[PDB]
Formats: sequence, structure tokens, C-alpha cells
Amino acid sequence: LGKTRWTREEDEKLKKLVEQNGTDDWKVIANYLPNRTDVQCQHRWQKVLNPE
Repeated sequence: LGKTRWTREEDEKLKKLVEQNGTDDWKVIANYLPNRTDVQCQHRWQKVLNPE
């Protein structure tokens, strides 16, 4: 089940970077998260994460 699943470590890391810098160019964020391409980083945010 699932596809290209992530890990809590990467989720937390991504969340921190996104909130810290901002949900701007995913290219810049991708540089901080090797292997996690801009598309994957975006998908792992503007599709699931939502800190209300």
C-alpha cells in the first residue's frame, strides 16, 4: 500500500524548513532536502500537511 512513502524524520524536517523559510520556491527547499525533489516536497505539503 502507499507509494514513495516518507518518514517522520523527513516530515518534521520539511515542516520546519517550510515554516521557517516559507512555502516559496520548492527548488530552494529541495536543496535542503536531498533526494526529495521540489515536486515531492510540494506534494508532501500542499497535499497533506496542514497545521491549522
